[PDB]
Amino acid sequence: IIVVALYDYEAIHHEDLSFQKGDQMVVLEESGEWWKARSLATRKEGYIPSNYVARV
Amino acid sequence: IIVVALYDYEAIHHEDLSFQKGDQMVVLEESGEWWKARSLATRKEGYIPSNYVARVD
Amino acid sequence: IIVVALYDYEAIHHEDLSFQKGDQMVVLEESGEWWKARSLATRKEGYIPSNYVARVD
Amino acid sequence: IIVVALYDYEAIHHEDLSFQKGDQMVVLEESGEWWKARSLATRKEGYIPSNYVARV
Amino acid sequence: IIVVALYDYEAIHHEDLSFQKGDQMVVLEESGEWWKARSLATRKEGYIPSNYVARV
Amino acid sequence: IIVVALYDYEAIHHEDLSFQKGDQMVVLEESGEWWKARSLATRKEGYIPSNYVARVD
Repeated sequence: IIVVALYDYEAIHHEDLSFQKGDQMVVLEESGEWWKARSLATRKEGYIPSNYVARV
Repeated sequence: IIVVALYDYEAIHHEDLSFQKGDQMVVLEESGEWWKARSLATRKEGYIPSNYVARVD
Repeated sequence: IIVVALYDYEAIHHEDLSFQKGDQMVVLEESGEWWKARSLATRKEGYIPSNYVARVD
Repeated sequence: IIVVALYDYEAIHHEDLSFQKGDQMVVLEESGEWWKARSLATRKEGYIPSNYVARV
Repeated sequence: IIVVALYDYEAIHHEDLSFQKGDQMVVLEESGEWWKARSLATRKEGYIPSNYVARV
Repeated sequence: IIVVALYDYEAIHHEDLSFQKGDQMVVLEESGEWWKARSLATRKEGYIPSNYVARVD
Protein backbone atom coordinates (compact mmCIF):
# COMPACT_ATOMS: atom_id res chain seq x y z
CA ILE A 1 0.00 0.00 0.00
CA ILE A 2 1.26 3.41 -0.92
CA VAL A 3 0.49 6.51 1.11
CA VAL A 4 0.80 10.21 0.59
CA ALA A 5 2.09 12.71 3.12
CA LEU A 6 -0.52 15.26 4.24
CA TYR A 7 2.09 17.47 6.03
CA ASP A 8 5.85 17.99 6.28
CA TYR A 9 7.71 15.96 8.87
CA GLU A 10 11.09 16.45 10.47
CA ALA A 11 12.81 13.28 11.64
CA ILE A 12 12.98 13.33 15.46
CA HIS A 13 14.42 9.88 16.26
CA HIS A 14 17.22 8.30 14.18
CA GLU A 15 15.10 5.50 12.71
CA ASP A 16 12.77 8.28 11.48
CA LEU A 17 12.07 9.32 7.90
CA SER A 18 11.87 12.94 6.69
CA PHE A 19 9.14 13.64 4.16
CA GLN A 20 7.19 16.56 2.81
CA LYS A 21 3.56 17.16 1.98
CA GLY A 22 2.72 15.37 -1.23
CA ASP A 23 5.52 12.77 -1.03
CA GLN A 24 4.57 9.21 -1.87
CA MET A 25 5.91 6.28 0.12
CA VAL A 26 5.57 2.52 0.23
CA VAL A 27 4.55 1.23 3.64
CA LEU A 28 6.88 -1.63 4.54
CA GLU A 29 5.39 -2.38 7.99
CA GLU A 30 2.25 -1.18 9.80
CA SER A 31 3.77 -1.64 13.29
CA GLY A 32 1.17 0.53 15.07
CA GLU A 33 0.91 4.31 15.22
CA TRP A 34 4.37 4.30 13.66
CA TRP A 35 4.86 2.64 10.27
CA LYS A 36 8.03 1.66 8.47
CA ALA A 37 8.19 3.13 4.97
CA ARG A 38 10.33 3.92 1.94
CA SER A 39 10.11 7.21 0.05
CA LEU A 40 9.47 6.77 -3.66
CA ALA A 41 11.18 10.12 -4.33
CA THR A 42 14.38 10.21 -2.25
CA ARG A 43 14.67 6.38 -1.99
CA LYS A 44 15.55 6.58 1.77
CA GLU A 45 13.56 4.67 4.40
CA GLY A 46 12.39 4.62 8.02
CA TYR A 47 9.51 5.16 10.42
CA ILE A 48 6.79 7.73 9.86
CA PRO A 49 3.87 8.93 12.00
CA SER A 50 0.74 7.25 10.61
CA ASN A 51 -1.37 10.34 11.33
CA TYR A 52 0.67 12.39 8.83
CA VAL A 53 -0.23 10.18 5.87
CA ALA A 54 -3.27 9.02 3.96
CA ARG A 55 -3.84 5.78 2.03
CA VAL A 56 -4.27 6.40 -1.69
CA ILE B 1 0.14 22.67 35.78
CA ILE B 2 3.28 23.19 33.67
CA VAL B 3 4.98 21.10 30.96
CA VAL B 4 8.34 21.17 29.20
CA ALA B 5 8.85 20.36 25.54
CA LEU B 6 10.80 17.21 24.78
CA TYR B 7 11.11 18.00 21.04
CA ASP B 8 10.67 20.87 18.58
CA TYR B 9 7.22 21.28 17.09
CA GLU B 10 6.26 23.67 14.30
CA ALA B 11 2.54 24.42 14.13
CA ILE B 12 0.79 22.54 11.28
CA HIS B 13 -2.83 23.59 11.91
CA HIS B 14 -3.69 27.28 12.59
CA GLU B 15 -4.51 27.13 16.29
CA ASP B 16 -1.45 25.00 16.94
CA LEU B 17 1.25 26.26 19.24
CA SER B 18 4.82 26.10 17.97
CA PHE B 19 7.55 25.32 20.52
CA GLN B 20 11.18 24.28 20.89
CA LYS B 21 12.64 21.46 22.97
CA GLY B 22 13.06 22.81 26.54
CA ASP B 23 10.26 25.40 26.33
CA GLN B 24 8.05 25.63 29.37
CA MET B 25 4.29 26.07 29.00
CA VAL B 26 1.24 26.20 31.21
CA VAL B 27 -1.36 23.56 30.45
CA LEU B 28 -4.80 25.13 30.08
CA GLU B 29 -6.77 21.96 29.22
CA GLU B 30 -5.74 18.30 29.24
CA SER B 31 -7.99 17.10 26.44
CA GLY B 32 -6.40 13.90 25.14
CA GLU B 33 -3.94 13.80 22.27
CA TRP B 34 -4.03 17.57 22.09
CA TRP B 35 -3.75 19.86 25.07
CA LYS B 36 -4.46 23.58 25.12
CA ALA B 37 -1.44 25.55 26.36
CA ARG B 38 0.08 28.96 27.12
CA SER B 39 3.77 29.34 26.24
CA LEU B 40 6.08 30.94 28.80
CA ALA B 41 8.73 31.41 26.06
CA THR B 42 6.65 33.09 23.34
CA ARG B 43 3.47 34.05 25.26
CA LYS B 44 1.25 32.59 22.53
CA GLU B 45 -1.51 30.02 23.06
CA GLY B 46 -2.68 27.00 21.07
CA TYR B 47 -2.90 23.23 20.84
CA ILE B 48 0.13 21.01 21.44
CA PRO B 49 0.64 17.29 20.84
CA SER B 50 0.58 15.84 24.37
CA ASN B 51 3.18 13.23 23.42
CA TYR B 52 5.73 15.97 22.77
CA VAL B 53 5.69 17.23 26.34
CA ALA B 54 6.22 15.97 29.87
CA ARG B 55 4.25 17.27 32.82
CA VAL B 56 6.71 18.40 35.50
CA ASP B 57 7.08 19.54 39.06
CA ILE C 1 12.11 8.56 38.84
CA ILE C 2 12.87 10.38 35.59
CA VAL C 3 13.58 14.14 35.27
CA VAL C 4 13.80 16.59 32.43
CA ALA C 5 16.45 19.25 32.12
CA LEU C 6 15.14 22.82 32.35
CA TYR C 7 18.40 24.43 31.12
CA ASP C 8 21.66 23.62 29.34
CA TYR C 9 24.54 22.48 31.52
CA GLU C 10 28.21 22.27 30.71
CA ALA C 11 30.02 19.69 32.88
CA ILE C 12 32.55 21.54 35.07
CA HIS C 13 34.11 18.31 36.40
CA HIS C 14 34.81 14.83 35.01
CA GLU C 15 32.25 12.99 37.15
CA ASP C 16 29.25 15.17 36.26
CA LEU C 17 26.99 15.09 33.17
CA SER C 18 26.54 17.51 30.27
CA PHE C 19 22.97 17.95 29.08
CA GLN C 20 20.77 20.35 27.16
CA LYS C 21 17.36 21.76 28.05
CA GLY C 22 14.67 19.15 27.30
CA ASP C 23 16.88 16.12 27.85
CA GLN C 24 15.45 13.28 29.88
CA MET C 25 17.43 11.38 32.42
CA VAL C 26 16.89 8.72 35.04
CA VAL C 27 17.79 9.76 38.59
CA LEU C 28 20.00 7.06 40.13
CA GLU C 29 20.64 8.84 43.48
CA GLU C 30 19.03 11.91 45.06
CA SER C 31 22.01 12.81 47.24
CA GLY C 32 21.89 16.53 48.05
CA GLU C 33 22.27 19.32 45.52
CA TRP C 34 23.98 16.91 43.14
CA TRP C 35 22.20 13.85 41.81
CA LYS C 36 23.60 10.85 39.98
CA ALA C 37 21.70 10.22 36.76
CA ARG C 38 21.71 8.52 33.41
CA SER C 39 20.94 10.18 30.14
CA LEU C 40 18.22 8.20 28.34
CA ALA C 41 19.67 9.36 25.03
CA THR C 42 23.38 8.50 25.38
CA ARG C 43 23.13 6.21 28.44
CA LYS C 44 25.98 8.25 29.91
CA GLU C 45 26.16 8.54 33.70
CA GLY C 46 27.18 11.31 36.03
CA TYR C 47 26.20 13.97 38.52
CA ILE C 48 23.79 16.76 37.71
CA PRO C 49 22.84 19.93 39.58
CA SER C 50 19.38 19.17 41.01
CA ASN C 51 18.18 22.74 40.43
CA TYR C 52 18.58 22.41 36.64
CA VAL C 53 16.04 19.58 36.41
CA ALA C 54 12.40 18.98 37.22
CA ARG C 55 10.85 15.63 38.10
CA VAL C 56 8.24 14.32 35.70
CA ASP C 57 5.05 14.34 37.71
CA ILE D 1 -16.47 11.11 5.88
CA ILE D 2 -17.31 14.32 7.73
CA VAL D 3 -20.61 14.97 9.53
CA VAL D 4 -22.26 18.04 11.06
CA ALA D 5 -24.10 17.92 14.38
CA LEU D 6 -27.85 18.57 14.24
CA TYR D 7 -28.31 18.92 18.02
CA ASP D 8 -26.35 19.54 21.23
CA TYR D 9 -25.09 16.42 22.94
CA GLU D 10 -23.99 15.81 26.49
CA ALA D 11 -21.86 12.70 26.96
CA ILE D 12 -23.57 10.04 29.07
CA HIS D 13 -20.40 7.93 29.42
CA HIS D 14 -16.67 8.61 29.79
CA GLU D 15 -15.99 7.32 26.26
CA ASP D 16 -18.64 9.57 24.68
CA LEU D 17 -17.85 12.81 22.88
CA SER D 18 -19.86 15.90 23.82
CA PHE D 19 -20.53 18.49 21.11
CA GLN D 20 -22.76 21.40 20.09
CA LYS D 21 -25.21 21.87 17.26
CA GLY D 22 -23.36 22.69 14.04
CA ASP D 23 -20.07 21.15 15.08
CA GLN D 24 -18.27 19.29 12.34
CA MET D 25 -16.48 16.04 13.07
CA VAL D 26 -14.65 13.30 11.20
CA VAL D 27 -16.19 9.83 11.47
CA LEU D 28 -13.47 7.36 12.44
CA GLU D 29 -15.69 4.28 12.77
CA GLU D 30 -19.33 3.58 11.87
CA SER D 31 -20.10 0.90 14.47
CA GLY D 32 -23.91 0.91 14.21
CA GLU D 33 -25.95 3.27 16.42
CA TRP D 34 -22.76 4.74 18.00
CA TRP D 35 -19.97 6.13 15.78
CA LYS D 36 -16.43 7.00 16.84
CA ALA D 37 -15.51 10.55 15.93
CA ARG D 38 -12.92 13.28 16.19
CA SER D 39 -14.29 16.77 16.68
CA LEU D 40 -13.04 19.47 14.32
CA ALA D 41 -14.00 22.06 16.91
CA THR D 42 -12.45 20.64 20.09
CA ARG D 43 -10.18 18.00 18.48
CA LYS D 44 -11.36 15.50 21.13
CA GLU D 45 -12.54 11.97 20.42
CA GLY D 46 -15.24 9.60 21.42
CA TYR D 47 -18.56 8.05 20.50
CA ILE D 48 -21.50 10.03 19.21
CA PRO D 49 -25.16 9.05 18.58
CA SER D 50 -25.37 8.55 14.79
CA ASN D 51 -28.91 10.01 14.63
CA TYR D 52 -27.60 13.31 16.03
CA VAL D 53 -25.44 14.05 12.95
CA ALA D 54 -25.75 14.38 9.22
CA ARG D 55 -23.19 13.24 6.68
CA VAL D 56 -21.85 15.69 4.09
CA ILE E 1 -2.56 25.35 40.14
CA ILE E 2 -0.78 28.54 39.14
CA VAL E 3 -1.24 31.98 40.74
CA VAL E 4 -0.20 35.51 39.88
CA ALA E 5 1.06 38.08 42.34
CA LEU E 6 -1.22 41.08 42.78
CA TYR E 7 1.33 43.07 44.82
CA ASP E 8 5.04 43.24 45.66
CA TYR E 9 6.00 41.26 48.76
CA GLU E 10 9.19 41.31 50.80
CA ALA E 11 10.03 38.11 52.67
CA ILE E 12 9.84 38.54 56.46
CA HIS E 13 10.69 35.02 57.77
CA HIS E 14 13.42 32.76 56.37
CA GLU E 15 10.80 30.34 55.04
CA ASP E 16 8.57 32.76 53.08
CA LEU E 17 9.19 33.88 49.49
CA SER E 18 9.74 37.38 48.05
CA PHE E 19 7.92 38.16 44.80
CA GLN E 20 6.82 41.08 42.65
CA LYS E 21 3.45 42.22 41.38
CA GLY E 22 2.69 40.20 38.26
CA ASP E 23 4.92 37.20 39.02
CA GLN E 24 3.47 33.80 38.26
CA MET E 25 3.98 30.92 40.64
CA VAL E 26 2.87 27.35 41.08
CA VAL E 27 0.99 26.56 44.26
CA LEU E 28 2.62 23.51 45.84
CA GLU E 29 0.48 23.40 49.00
CA GLU E 30 -2.63 25.38 50.00
CA SER E 31 -1.78 25.32 53.72
CA GLY E 32 -4.27 27.98 54.85
CA GLU E 33 -3.22 31.62 55.15
CA TRP E 34 0.27 30.79 53.92
CA TRP E 35 0.57 28.64 50.80
CA LYS E 36 3.78 26.94 49.70
CA ALA E 37 4.68 28.02 46.17
CA ARG E 38 7.38 28.00 43.54
CA SER E 39 8.36 30.96 41.41
CA LEU E 40 8.17 29.96 37.74
CA ALA E 41 11.07 32.20 36.72
CA THR E 42 13.46 31.59 39.58
CA ARG E 43 12.19 28.10 40.54
CA LYS E 44 12.75 29.15 44.18
CA GLU E 45 10.22 27.73 46.63
CA GLY E 46 8.72 29.18 49.78
CA TYR E 47 5.59 30.37 51.55
CA ILE E 48 3.53 33.28 50.28
CA PRO E 49 0.58 35.15 51.78
CA SER E 50 -2.46 33.73 49.92
CA ASN E 51 -4.18 37.10 50.03
CA TYR E 52 -1.43 38.60 47.82
CA VAL E 53 -2.12 36.29 44.88
CA ALA E 54 -4.99 35.48 42.54
CA ARG E 55 -5.55 31.94 41.33
CA VAL E 56 -5.83 31.61 37.53
CA ILE F 1 -15.67 38.16 35.44
CA ILE F 2 -12.45 39.76 36.67
CA VAL F 3 -9.09 39.15 34.99
CA VAL F 4 -5.45 39.66 35.97
CA ALA F 5 -2.81 40.96 33.58
CA LEU F 6 0.02 38.55 32.80
CA TYR F 7 2.17 41.13 30.97
CA ASP F 8 2.61 44.89 30.63
CA TYR F 9 0.66 46.62 27.87
CA GLU F 10 0.96 50.08 26.34
CA ALA F 11 -2.05 51.56 24.50
CA ILE F 12 -1.55 52.15 20.77
CA HIS F 13 -5.09 53.24 19.83
CA HIS F 14 -7.16 55.84 21.71
CA GLU F 15 -9.89 53.59 23.11
CA ASP F 16 -7.76 50.84 24.70
CA LEU F 17 -6.30 51.18 28.21
CA SER F 18 -2.71 50.66 29.29
CA PHE F 19 -2.01 48.30 32.20
CA GLN F 20 0.94 46.78 34.08
CA LYS F 21 1.38 43.08 34.82
CA GLY F 22 -0.48 42.26 38.04
CA ASP F 23 -3.29 44.75 37.38
CA GLN F 24 -6.84 43.55 37.98
CA MET F 25 -9.62 44.55 35.61
CA VAL F 26 -13.27 43.72 35.10
CA VAL F 27 -14.17 42.21 31.72
CA LEU F 28 -17.03 44.21 30.20
CA GLU F 29 -17.22 42.37 26.84
CA GLU F 30 -15.51 39.18 25.65
CA SER F 31 -15.89 40.43 22.05
CA GLY F 32 -13.59 37.94 20.31
CA GLU F 33 -9.85 38.59 20.46
CA TRP F 34 -10.22 41.99 22.12
CA TRP F 35 -12.15 42.23 25.37
CA LYS F 36 -13.61 45.46 26.75
CA ALA F 37 -12.45 46.16 30.26
CA ARG F 38 -12.53 48.51 33.18
CA SER F 39 -9.39 48.74 35.28
CA LEU F 40 -9.92 48.33 39.02
CA ALA F 41 -6.64 50.22 39.56
CA THR F 42 -6.70 53.18 37.15
CA ARG F 43 -10.54 53.08 37.11
CA LYS F 44 -10.32 53.69 33.33
CA GLU F 45 -12.15 51.79 30.60
CA GLY F 46 -11.02 50.45 27.24
CA TYR F 47 -10.00 47.48 25.10
CA ILE F 48 -7.33 44.94 26.06
CA PRO F 49 -5.66 42.07 24.23
CA SER F 50 -7.30 38.92 25.65
CA ASN F 51 -4.07 36.94 25.40
CA TYR F 52 -2.35 39.37 27.80
CA VAL F 53 -4.70 38.58 30.71
CA ALA F 54 -5.80 35.51 32.64
CA ARG F 55 -9.23 34.81 34.16
CA VAL F 56 -9.52 34.56 37.95
CA ASP F 57 -10.70 31.24 39.41
